[PDB]
Amino acid sequence: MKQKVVSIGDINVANDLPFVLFGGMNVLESRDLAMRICEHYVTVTQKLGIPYVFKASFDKANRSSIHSYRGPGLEEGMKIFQELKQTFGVKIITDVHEPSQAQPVADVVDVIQLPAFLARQTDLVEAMAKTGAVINVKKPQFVSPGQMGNIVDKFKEGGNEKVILCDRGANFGYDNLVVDMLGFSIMKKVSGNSPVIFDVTHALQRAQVAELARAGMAVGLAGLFIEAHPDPEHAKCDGPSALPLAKLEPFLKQMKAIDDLVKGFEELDTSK
Amino acid sequence: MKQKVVSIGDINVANDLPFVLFGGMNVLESRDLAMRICEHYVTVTQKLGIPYVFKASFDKANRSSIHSYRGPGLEEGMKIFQELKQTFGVKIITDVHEPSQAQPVADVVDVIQLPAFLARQTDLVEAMAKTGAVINVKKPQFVSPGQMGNIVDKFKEGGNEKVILCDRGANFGYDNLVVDMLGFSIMKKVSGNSPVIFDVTHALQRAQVAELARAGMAVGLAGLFIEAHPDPEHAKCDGPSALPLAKLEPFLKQMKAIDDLVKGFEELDTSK
Amino acid sequence: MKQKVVSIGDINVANDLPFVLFGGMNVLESRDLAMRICEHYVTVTQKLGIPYVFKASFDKANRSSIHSYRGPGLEEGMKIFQELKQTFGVKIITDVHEPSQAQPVADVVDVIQLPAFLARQTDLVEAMAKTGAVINVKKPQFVSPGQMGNIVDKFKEGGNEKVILCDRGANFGYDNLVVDMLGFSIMKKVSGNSPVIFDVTHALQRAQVAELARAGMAVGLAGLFIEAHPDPEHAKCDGPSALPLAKLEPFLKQMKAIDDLVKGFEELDTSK
Amino acid sequence: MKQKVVSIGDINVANDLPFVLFGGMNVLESRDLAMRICEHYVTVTQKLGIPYVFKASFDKANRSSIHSYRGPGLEEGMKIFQELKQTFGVKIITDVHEPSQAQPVADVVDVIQLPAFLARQTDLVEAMAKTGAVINVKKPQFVSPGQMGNIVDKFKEGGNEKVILCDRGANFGYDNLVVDMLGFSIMKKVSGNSPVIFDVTHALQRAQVAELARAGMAVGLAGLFIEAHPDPEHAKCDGPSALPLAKLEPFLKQMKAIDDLVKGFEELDTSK
Repeated sequence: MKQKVVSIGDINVANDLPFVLFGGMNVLESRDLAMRICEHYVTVTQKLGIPYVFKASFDKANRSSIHSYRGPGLEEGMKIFQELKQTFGVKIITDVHEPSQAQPVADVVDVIQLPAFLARQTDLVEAMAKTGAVINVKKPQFVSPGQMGNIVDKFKEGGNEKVILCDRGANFGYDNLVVDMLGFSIMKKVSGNSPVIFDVTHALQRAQVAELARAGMAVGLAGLFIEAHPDPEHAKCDGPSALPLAKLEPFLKQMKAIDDLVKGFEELDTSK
Repeated sequence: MKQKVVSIGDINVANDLPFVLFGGMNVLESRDLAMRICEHYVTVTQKLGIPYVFKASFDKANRSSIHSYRGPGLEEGMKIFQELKQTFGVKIITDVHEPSQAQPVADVVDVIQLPAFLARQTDLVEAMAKTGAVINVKKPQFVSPGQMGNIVDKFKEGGNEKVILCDRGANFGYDNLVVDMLGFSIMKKVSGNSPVIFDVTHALQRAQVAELARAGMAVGLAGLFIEAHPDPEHAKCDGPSALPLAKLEPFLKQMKAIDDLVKGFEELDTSK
Repeated sequence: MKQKVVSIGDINVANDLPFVLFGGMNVLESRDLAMRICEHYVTVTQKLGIPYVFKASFDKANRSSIHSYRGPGLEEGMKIFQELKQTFGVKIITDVHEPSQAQPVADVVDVIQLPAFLARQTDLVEAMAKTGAVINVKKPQFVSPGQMGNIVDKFKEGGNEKVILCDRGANFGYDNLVVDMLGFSIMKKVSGNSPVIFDVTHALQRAQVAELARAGMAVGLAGLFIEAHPDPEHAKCDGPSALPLAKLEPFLKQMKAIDDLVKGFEELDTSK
Repeated sequence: MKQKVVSIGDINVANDLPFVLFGGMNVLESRDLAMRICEHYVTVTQKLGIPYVFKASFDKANRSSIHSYRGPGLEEGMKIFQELKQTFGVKIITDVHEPSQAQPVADVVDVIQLPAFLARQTDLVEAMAKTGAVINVKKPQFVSPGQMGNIVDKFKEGGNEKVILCDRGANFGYDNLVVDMLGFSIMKKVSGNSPVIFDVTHALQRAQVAELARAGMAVGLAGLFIEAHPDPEHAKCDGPSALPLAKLEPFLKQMKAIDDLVKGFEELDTSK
């Protein structure tokens, strides 16, 4: 059984291919920051030899208080990815929230993204189904790994057949998430074997980002989604749990050593 | 400690007042159906003596397949509640999904409603925060009962201080919901004691709608949300689990006998 | 469909009969305490009109530190229930832990009890299966409500067909319990409709013992298990959460008003 | 921070040392089977270079029906490990259930074992606390990873300071288990850094035994517990999910490649 490949330009994402990193930051605070962050990634990846798709959000739909930092905005956010593309030559992956934002961003960026909270939103999906651009469905925390068929189906119909599934853990009691390492295969299966990626930073609402990233990779994955910040501490807020830039490399060496050791194993059948 | 009252016209919703029923149907299939359903409710309530707010959806945002029954639509759906208002003289409660639908419906209906999937959507909330109409926040299944403060806060700010909290269970493992009967007080507390209601039919993804409705009511609640259909069987699909019209009355007698017996108990303190 | 009755002397426990209280204390600290506690129960029940089966533990198998208060012991504990029986004329319900303690206690007490931790212990069950005395199986927190068939089966075989099922909640994430109010019927069903009782104090690892007891009773139950202490505060430790003696009555009035209102309802079918 | 070592004869178990396999079978059906199984392990380990502690149960306390295969028995079971020791020269690890079985087995075998169901059993623990032999505490499914302090404490007191912690997943809703890969560090921590091992076969109530074993090992563990059977199919029953003997080797190559790649990584700090 072969894996479905979903190519993002020259990059080919797929469950049996070496993992692709969809690194980056959470929100686009300031280009001086984006630029620095994305600068460090590019360098680290390039050096270690890892495909990459810088990720960042230009909009914040579910923030605290109305009087909060919405975000650059779609019209000002998009202009930033512009500069980063030229200056660095990397792919941009961003999340849309309203059915109208679909097409605009589709041009500007390589891989768009569907938020879990909305995963189940026909109008927004169909609008993304149009564009035809690479789709990344974030697996909602309140949905089992085997329900990811209808989501991919609802995209096939929309004329879009380039989809990646992102897992970020599941609810474990109140205010808590646990990642089911068995959920990754159950997702490959029901999705025609589409690419499955692990959003480690977002599955961790710590000095834990590593042990948890190793377990994910050892399973064998198409990719890995993560976020980092120059100063996690002071800047700490809530939602995800960013990785410390200065640790990117020794952390990515961890993955490769795993993603390679495992990515080249003789198929095993514990089934019989 | 007194309870916050949120009046919907002549109706006053509140945790220590007799429960209000927000009955109705799931979607607005056809007026000949709406009319029949709402006809049976009105009669049954009126007879037994229960405040009531017919409920129905004119739009379906998260349905299966793009080629499915979207719904009447906002422009054709609203015209229906019109006729039902005059013909019956009951309150209308409906759910909006896009920040623009806010105001239109605000006029047409008494109590609007915020979907859980979007509960965390500032733009849509703020747009609902404007209208100033009575708000009903559906407690997401992936959020603990004590997180319902920020939601009510984000509404106060929007200039809207008329809010009801609706509980519909919490994730219990994969593809399953359990209702925490302790969640109701933890919600009254963090919400300035705003009204809390139980969506029994939606907390049941059966011959169970009753035993589960009794436990909810015995706790003591501001209200109760439910849905019924003339023929649950054949029409069965998915999402909620409608009540059989023909059983409304013997089921509502159950509640009153509970909601009254409990609603008039001498405050008890097991605390000390 | 009629309910299986399990009579404890002159007392008949059963799902459609008025609820039986299996009140009491946690451990047998001192007779001066047992006597006081059991004195207050007897009086309160007798007065309100409720069957009763004083409960207490003479042994503590899973306590903290080896250097802790084991408990009176089986040989000294049993002597206490002796005095209480004569002085008060009430039934005694206690838990055994080792296959040998079975018979001794069987004489001394009316209703024995099987701990959840051991629920799955053939030797201990079979030893209890012998005695022939009334059995009370505590539903383990890590076992679904529909697995309670094998336990009752494994008792039928042992020649014992007098069994009650006690529910005390289920694991909800780490260090937490939620009570599934739907679990009670699923238990009646698979157990030939044997009596089902709710251990409210033990399902609460508060000023919550009441709201949670009302929901349980409103479902409709054969009985109710609870524990109380003169001074919950200072004495507070861990395991259960005792009720304040001084609140027994106003709390039991709550139940009767529920257990009676519900226990005499016209059978309802939300099924069709 | 160094790890606590717990040596079983010439074998040293510890979180930063290469993983130790505690392979074997579930129950001791027949020596012709034990011998075959243990024969295949010994050979495979010896060849690949892995410490090993054959495991098997001589007693079945929580089986179905009283009329089931109890097991060889303590007096006949122990005689078997005898023969296997001489014939193969491997360590024996077995589980005891009654406070009296403690010492007898302590002689006969290298590493004893405490069942989760009883994890919280002072008398049985203290009896095991005596013997002084290597202890293996099975982490109950209904207990969080940070509660494993009291268990190790209750053993220190008993005069026994040679303990290993075994994780086999946690309850995820009804009748289901999920393994929290973050639970392993939280266990090292509260246990003075005692050895932590993963019972993969028992955390799986499949063709999944592998992907799940890789994630566990990639975290970094002191050991790994597993069970295999010549013919998993036909023999299938319930409790665990045995590995197919014929797949031991290609499955253990998987682990070593992981346990070695990870066991020799430059300590990383994602903390800051």
